[PDB]
Amino acid sequence: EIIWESLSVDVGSQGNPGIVEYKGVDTKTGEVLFEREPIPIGTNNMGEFLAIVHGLRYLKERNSRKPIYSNSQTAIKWVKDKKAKSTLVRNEETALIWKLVDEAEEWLNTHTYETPILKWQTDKWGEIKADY
DNA sequence: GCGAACGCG
DNA sequence: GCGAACGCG
Ligand SMILES: CCOCCOCCOCCO
Repeated sequence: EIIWESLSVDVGSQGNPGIVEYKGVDTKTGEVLFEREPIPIGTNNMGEFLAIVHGLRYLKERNSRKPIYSNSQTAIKWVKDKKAKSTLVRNEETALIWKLVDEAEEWLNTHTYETPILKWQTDKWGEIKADY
């Protein structure tokens, strides 16, 4: 069950696809540790993907040993694969999110990390803390 | 809508 | 064995 000294992340979208953001919070406190400026077009899974990787980079900067919780099978897998498999068309209106996703892929393939990435078990625990 | 997890040849 | 037909915001 829950490791409380941990960071939780979640994505939110106005439309899917649409404007997406994300945040990370302290799983115990609910303290908002970071939040990303709105991105004009993205998907839920892209947003999540950026969120996990932001967290990874947040924690590593700080030499944290805390784990990250995510409720996304997909984003978790993409992170473990160091490869994002989004179906989102690449055009003028999606270049920003795709630049962001590629760079985070790049980061994952050019760096190591200690952080355990753990499934937030929603049926048992409720809404992950980082939900909007 | 996003992406992962039965029937054919 | 291969390809078509859940959890979360
Ligand atoms: C300026 C406060 O430091 C925040 C550290 O987080 C850095 C995250 O880097 C961007 C990851 O995509």
